Amino acid sequence: ARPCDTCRSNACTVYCHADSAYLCMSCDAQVHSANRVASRHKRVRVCESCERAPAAFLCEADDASLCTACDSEVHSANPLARRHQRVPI
Ligand SMILES: [Zn+2]
Ligand SMILES: [Zn+2]
Ligand SMILES: [Zn+2]
Ligand SMILES: [Zn+2]
Repeated sequence: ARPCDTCRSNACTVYCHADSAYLCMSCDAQVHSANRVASRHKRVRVCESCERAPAAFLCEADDASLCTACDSEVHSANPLARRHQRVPI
């Protein structure tokens, strides 16, 4: 999986595109609270499946946010899984 890029000790939970880095939540809240410009970064969640990527879709049934690839892969497996209605972040 992926370690947090500010502190390499935790695992990343979020992705900031502007900073182009994947963070854990304490780093996330630290880094973008520092100033009013970091404050206006917009940050999306890392995939809860692969953990190495940013999430394109949310699923309520899977209660998860996943990459395009992993979103497609989770709901590829079953007609059952395919029927899940996913929505973008
Ligand atoms: Zn961290
Ligand atoms: Zn940022
Ligand atoms: Zn994924
Ligand atoms: Zn689903």
